[PDB]
Order: sequence, then structure tokens, then C-alpha cells
Amino acid sequence: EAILNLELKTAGRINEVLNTKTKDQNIQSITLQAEIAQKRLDMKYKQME
Repeated sequence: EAILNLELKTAGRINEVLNTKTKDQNIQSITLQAEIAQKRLDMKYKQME
């Protein structure tokens, strides 16, 4: 029983890490696309002015 909870401690650790790296990158995705949307403002506004 203690052995099995070692394996499923490991599974837990892995899943924590997977969401950490997955959502880091998925939040970055969208975030930087939002930065592109932000780019639309600032980029065109230089010449708009």
C-alpha cells in the first residue's frame, strides 16, 4: 500500500508539473497575442498621430 502511494505520489507530482508548464505556455499564448492586439494600438497610433 505504501509502495503504491509512492508511485501515485509521483503521478501527482508529474501532473502538478504538467499543468505548471502547460498553462505557463498557454497563458503566454494568448497573452502575447493580446500583446499583438496591444501592438495594433501603439503601432498604428504612431502614424495615426
